[PDB]
Amino acid sequence: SLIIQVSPSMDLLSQLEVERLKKTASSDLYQLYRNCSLAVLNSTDNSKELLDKYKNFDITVMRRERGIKLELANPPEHAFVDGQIIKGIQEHLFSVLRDIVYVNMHLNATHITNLVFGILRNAGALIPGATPNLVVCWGGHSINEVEYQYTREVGHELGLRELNICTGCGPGAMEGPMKGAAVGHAKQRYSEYRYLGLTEPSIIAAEPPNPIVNELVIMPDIEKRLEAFVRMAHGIIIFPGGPGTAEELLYILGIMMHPENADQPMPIVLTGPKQSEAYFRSLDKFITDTLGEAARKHYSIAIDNPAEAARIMSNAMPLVRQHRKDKEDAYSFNWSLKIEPEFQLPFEPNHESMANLDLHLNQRPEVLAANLRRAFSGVVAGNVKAEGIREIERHGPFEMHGDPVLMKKMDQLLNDFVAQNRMKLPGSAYEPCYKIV
Amino acid sequence: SLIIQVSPSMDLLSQLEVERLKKSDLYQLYRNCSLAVLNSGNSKELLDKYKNFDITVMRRERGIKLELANPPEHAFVDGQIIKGIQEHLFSVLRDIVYVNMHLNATHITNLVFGILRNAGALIPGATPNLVVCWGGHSINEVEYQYTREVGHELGLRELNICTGCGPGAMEGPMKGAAVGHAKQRYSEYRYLGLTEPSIIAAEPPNPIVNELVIMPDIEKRLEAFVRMAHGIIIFPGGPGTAEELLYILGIMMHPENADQPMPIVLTGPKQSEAYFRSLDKFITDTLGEAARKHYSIAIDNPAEAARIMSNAMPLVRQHRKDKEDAYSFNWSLKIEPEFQLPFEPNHESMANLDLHLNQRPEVLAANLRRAFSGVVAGNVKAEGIREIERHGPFEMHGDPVLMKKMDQLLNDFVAQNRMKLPGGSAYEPCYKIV
Amino acid sequence: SLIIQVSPSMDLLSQLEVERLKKTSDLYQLYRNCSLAVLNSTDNSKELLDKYKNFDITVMRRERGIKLELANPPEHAFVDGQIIKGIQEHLFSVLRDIVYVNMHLANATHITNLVFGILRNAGALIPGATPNLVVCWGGHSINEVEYQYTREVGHELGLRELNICTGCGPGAMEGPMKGAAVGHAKQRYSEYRYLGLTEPSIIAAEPPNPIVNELVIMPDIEKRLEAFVRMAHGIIIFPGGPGTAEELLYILGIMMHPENADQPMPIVLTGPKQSEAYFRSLDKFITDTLGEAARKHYSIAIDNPAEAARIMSNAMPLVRQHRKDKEDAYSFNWSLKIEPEFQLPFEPNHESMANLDLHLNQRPEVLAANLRRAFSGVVAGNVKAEGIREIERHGPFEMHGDPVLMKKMDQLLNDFVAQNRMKLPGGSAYEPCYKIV
Amino acid sequence: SLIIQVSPSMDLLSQLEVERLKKTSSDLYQLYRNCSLAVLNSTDNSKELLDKYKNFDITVMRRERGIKLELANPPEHAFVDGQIIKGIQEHLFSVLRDIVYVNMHLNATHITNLVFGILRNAGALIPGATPNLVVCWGGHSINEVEYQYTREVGHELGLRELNICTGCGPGAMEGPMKGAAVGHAKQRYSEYRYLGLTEPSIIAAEPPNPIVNELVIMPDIEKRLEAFVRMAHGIIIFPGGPGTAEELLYILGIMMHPENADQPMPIVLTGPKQSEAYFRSLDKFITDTLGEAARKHYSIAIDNPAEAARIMSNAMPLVRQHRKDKEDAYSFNWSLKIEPEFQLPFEPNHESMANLDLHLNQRPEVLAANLRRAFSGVVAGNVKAEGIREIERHGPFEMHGDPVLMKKMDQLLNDFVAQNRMKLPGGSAYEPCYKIV
Repeated sequence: SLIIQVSPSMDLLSQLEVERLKKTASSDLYQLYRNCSLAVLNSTDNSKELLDKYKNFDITVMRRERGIKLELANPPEHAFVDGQIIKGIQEHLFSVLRDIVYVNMHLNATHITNLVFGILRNAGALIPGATPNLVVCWGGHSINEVEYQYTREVGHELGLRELNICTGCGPGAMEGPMKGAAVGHAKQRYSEYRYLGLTEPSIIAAEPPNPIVNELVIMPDIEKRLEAFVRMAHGIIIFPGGPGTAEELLYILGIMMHPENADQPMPIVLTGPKQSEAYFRSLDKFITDTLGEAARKHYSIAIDNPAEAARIMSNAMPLVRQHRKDKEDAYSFNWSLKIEPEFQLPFEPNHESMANLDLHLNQRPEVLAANLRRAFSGVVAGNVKAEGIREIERHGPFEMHGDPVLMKKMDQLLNDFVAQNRMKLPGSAYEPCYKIV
Repeated sequence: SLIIQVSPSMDLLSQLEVERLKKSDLYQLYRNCSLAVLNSGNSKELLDKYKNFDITVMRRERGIKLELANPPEHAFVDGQIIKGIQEHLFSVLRDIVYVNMHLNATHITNLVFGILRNAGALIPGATPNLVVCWGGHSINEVEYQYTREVGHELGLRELNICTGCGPGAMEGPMKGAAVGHAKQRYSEYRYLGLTEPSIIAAEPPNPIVNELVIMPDIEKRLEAFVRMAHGIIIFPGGPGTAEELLYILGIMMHPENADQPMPIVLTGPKQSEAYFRSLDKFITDTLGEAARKHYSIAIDNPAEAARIMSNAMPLVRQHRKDKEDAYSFNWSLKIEPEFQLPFEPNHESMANLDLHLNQRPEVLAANLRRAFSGVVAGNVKAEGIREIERHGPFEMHGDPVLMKKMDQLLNDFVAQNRMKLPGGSAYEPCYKIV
Repeated sequence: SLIIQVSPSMDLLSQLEVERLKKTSDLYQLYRNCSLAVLNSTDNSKELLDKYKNFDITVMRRERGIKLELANPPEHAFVDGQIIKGIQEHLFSVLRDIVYVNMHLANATHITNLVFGILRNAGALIPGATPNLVVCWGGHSINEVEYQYTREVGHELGLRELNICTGCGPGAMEGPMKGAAVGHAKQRYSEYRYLGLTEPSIIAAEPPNPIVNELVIMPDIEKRLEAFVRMAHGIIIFPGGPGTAEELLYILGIMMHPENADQPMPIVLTGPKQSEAYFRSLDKFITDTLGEAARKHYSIAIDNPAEAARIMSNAMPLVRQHRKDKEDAYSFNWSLKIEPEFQLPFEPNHESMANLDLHLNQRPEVLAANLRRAFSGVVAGNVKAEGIREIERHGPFEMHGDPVLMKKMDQLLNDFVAQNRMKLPGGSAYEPCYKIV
Repeated sequence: SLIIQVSPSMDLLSQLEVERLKKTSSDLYQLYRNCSLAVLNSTDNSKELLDKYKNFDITVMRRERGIKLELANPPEHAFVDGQIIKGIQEHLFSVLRDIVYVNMHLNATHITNLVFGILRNAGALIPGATPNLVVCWGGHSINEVEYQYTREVGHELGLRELNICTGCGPGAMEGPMKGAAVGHAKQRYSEYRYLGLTEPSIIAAEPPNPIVNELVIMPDIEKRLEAFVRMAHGIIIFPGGPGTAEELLYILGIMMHPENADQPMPIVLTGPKQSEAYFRSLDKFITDTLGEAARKHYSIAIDNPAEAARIMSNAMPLVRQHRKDKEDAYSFNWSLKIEPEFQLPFEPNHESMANLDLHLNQRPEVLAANLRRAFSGVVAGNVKAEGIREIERHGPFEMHGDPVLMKKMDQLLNDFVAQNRMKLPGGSAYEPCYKIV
């Protein structure tokens, strides 16, 4: 077979740290690490049937004289420019290894936040000396040219303002802002730029990191990745997207409506091009019809104005600075943010647990947000997660019930995603993994 | 007034160096060059727009401070001058000072060398990786997207970019390369922009240019290009790009340059095939079939253009050592004084151009170069535009076979919108072919 | 109190890592004492502490990480009212290492991996660095001729682009580094590393000079010993007292093990002309007790600084290739065999010093291991607070064994007393913490 | 010949810049060769140092990465284990850089502007840097106690983040930089600057130590002197011979200009305890010749290295405010008034020494400027090759004047002789190059 060697950015490892990543009987670790490493070599589509395409891929970790070398059997050939692996992709492979190893060397509420902290610290993601300048960007993996161009323009304007970018991984509004920021930073001579990509193992093949990401972090699960986003964020920019972006929006809004979070200054701007006005009218209406009028104080909307969204982020930075100091908190990690256990407790989407969601309009707005967060994660899981497609493939779409006022508003929004092509990367038509009862 | 202080890269200057820049001809050139870099975003009626602008060089405790009176407001993001634009201001000041503190063939080349070395543009220990990118300032979106794609592909191969200044193909590649370099983790990227005082207002440097150099004239800029180049990529363009093409092919056809390995790739999107078929034909119709060994054409393949440059870099390395030459400056390349002698285009000197097909191909190249620079001057240079206001178009004559071909090519530039950036009135020719 | 604030290399810390270091806490007292030792960079007792009873240190987790509030710090840590920047760095190194050890008390394999873990966490193990680390060993209490000699050897190491790993304190612990500061400056070696390894029970007796740019605090004497020999690419030993003899018997015992026969690392004993009779007596000590087979592991180089350094320098490619052959790291010698008689933590007290097997019918490695322990007791009785307390209320440590081994040891200990190697010379004469039966 | 190649910090050069230092332009090569030889020779203080290395030559080669130098039979003490000390390598390119600049750029304003231009080309004038440069003057030939003192002051300057500008050579020219290497390392001052200024006629007598990281070759003595005082933010003067007296008389003659009365730069004369009588005598010589008015411009500090360094350090904010007040550079003191008598190059032969006006009925600034030239001639007659050649065939330089002055100068020179300051002790005994009438 074809064998490539990869040389190292990264620490020495012990035999203890590394023996767990041998192909072995009655452990799942190697295949987790292999799949994550495979995904990184594949920056095509959004299904996890790419594991069927590269079934003869394998990876070996070697402890040698200058640290770790990796040997790749049959890697995807589009990792390669002129027979050599793009240096960014090389670095992602070591980020994979670093984070898988950390987490497995380190197997309630304080415990979870502390683990999220530890992972991020081990990754080098929390820079002690840094002034607040980190903007989390959220938006669709499946987006048209006009929306993509708009994300690039916003990225550009953040770049000019010496701001850094944290996103998820994948195509669309996950790579657009970094590409624009590449230009904006170079205009502004900002050499210390950071493009942070946060992923987890069940999502990573579906949405592989761009090699422009210069700090990849693999979180253990979706909820810990979401906690990482909101604890590192200094501002939040939200683009148009499908159910993944909705999940992320409802996560932060459930958090922000807590009374303890009322002096948390973190700006959220929903932003899009002129043609996303109808998307944003519909989305704003959904939020206020479900979570109440109270939610609207936590965000603002900017249509057709990249510089404004980025100006808002930029202007808010001294606010974030002052507030961290008032709380005796760190700049780089928001300890003082109150996240309730209903946002922290891992949700494994199957038919049973999708049914058992209390999606009724007589809850606390926070707990309802926590529930719809879970709802939208199940939609994601049924679409893109290899385990989650299997449960649809044997037992049909996930069954979902509640207040019919909410249920019909949810179904309209979900169908909007289908109609605007937000569910899937386009190339046959989408069939729901969901069923609203 | 609106008064901005800019602090500094920039060396200390003496009183002797500074005194000459006090607000006769030297202040104006310096002011106008500095106005140009503040106005990033193709005529020189941009002087009228900011008539109340002034600049003061102050010698202070840590070096040079600059005071701007009424600078253009699009240099500013949120009340602060873009840092790249600040660096351009000091690059302007560096180069005006150097040229004025110093000022045949060996004299001219050593001046060109000295300017570049003073600018820090000649990095002694660097391996060959510099691609010169030529192309139109006035190009469509498909052509523009193509330039940024090639730039991307050059970034991924760890190659650097030298270009002229301005919009269009002058900014595209750099912007693609920003992404490509970032993916490739290439932190030591170099985006060289070369300009001269007579064109800088019409074609201002993008703030993404991180090495701006100002040459004293067009001919010394063209020499700077070809002595620094390790390869050349040429996109579709107008008369300025044609000038540069004919400059290089003229040079490359000299027998003493037969061992010069420098690759030249003419490249463009699918839709540019007719452009290149027509341009390639013009080239072999004028210079001969002997011209074709000095370039190739790569249509609709950005990776191929960049692979050709990348593959050539060890060959450039070996050739420079074979000649006992520098990596960063090609001293060994032969430039005859017909390519070096500064051409001042006016009504008189345009009509006195010798443009006949009964000529040595290198002399015809050097003469066609002057013709196309003439067109450029009448379109973009303030003194050129003023001369067409006063006297009408530059007249050109010669072999009527050559005259028909030139006219067709010029007419192609007009019809493909290559003469003039959109949004004014229609282009009217600054040339008339007799 | 005189509050001096020390501003923040040093990572963000959680509250959980930090809370045990409040004044109530045996951990705080340890942290305080290490921090004060570091602030007190001209005697070798730990009634050093009793000069500074009103000293305390508060850790504050703030916006850019840890700040330190010092209450009444030693005033020779200051130059014109500002704390020396090297001492500031040492304060954070202390914090880092005490935190790391305390967060990791969860068995030969456990010892080595902890030592690996501490060093890697400290930044002491550089991936990608080729072998250039010389461990320098010698007495803390030496004369000017001996001192200038270590400084000359230091200069010769520096010219050859070699780095220095040593213990902390005065005398031969600072000499080499001061010499190498000149040597490295001539050679333009800006990436110089001067490593100082210590542990909490000895740090107050032998405080790190500010010139040490990589201070590491190991949890005990034995783990410092392992760190020395796992990191060393060469070893230079100057004349010294019981501490230097302990270290010498540590390494000779390791290197005589038959599994360690291929290990290429040089050991050079070296001193000025006047130290010939010191080495004549110590070479005789070693060969009478351990064997003629001990002698093949070290050489002796009197009065040639450039030759000691040259032996180190010429050994580097040999050490380089050997590590490659073993698929071993350059920076950490995993393959070296350290048997558990060199790892087992020895708490010197009256009972344990009595139980030592010093009989000349042993395996020569195990005799080396017991002589190691014997010499650590002498050190502990002299300069360590808890060993001083044992000596105060029970009298001197009592050792027995083969009567002409014991007469050779009594002679060698008496040489140390005569040469003022036991203790930096105070008003009263040295009284032995040891009696040989 | 043994050919050693030196690879290229330093620019590309043209054929035109290089052609002139081909061996045949004929004068220029021999000057360039001698400067490069001196640099490789970092033993004694004659200029029969060129007679030992008659087969040495140097060839400049324009190559692919800039300049390569081919050394034919270089001195072996430029080498450590068969490789040239990188400090010395950098020194060869400094020589080349400066020889080229001066000879490509061939009254009062033009001399200052060339001094400036040389310094700026060398990289010696740093934009953005605040005042921290201490000029150190002192003997080339000094005992161990005076040497150790200079190292201690150097250390104390180092601890205060001050940089050092000095002459080249042994003695008080190397002492401070070696102490500072340690003091800068304690304070983590990695951006340390050790400037050594020299000129072609003195370089072989007094070669740079490889510890000097910024070597500048000036075209003559007077231009070196101007470079010192224009860059200085403070001045320390140790005991020394005629060359240090020369520099003392330079600075004191400058500082007694009424236009210089506001210049805040401190001058501290400093020495070990045993040099008290030396300073007693020199203080008397200065106040007798120049007046009580000379004494307000310096102080004497005996046996306190820290106080000498403290005076320098505390004066920096005063120097800073003053350069702001005169709208002058931090790095280069344009505003300092230097009269042409201090600028005008003196060439010591027998006629110019005899034509010196040396009469105690003078303007103190005129008398200082003349005594400057007198001492320069003693230095030239001692160490300069063309100076020694004048006395080898016409006998000692003759000086005459006010017989009170002439006996004071006689006594001071005889003190230099008695204290071994004229010549490094261990050749033949010193025979005076001067006769006082």
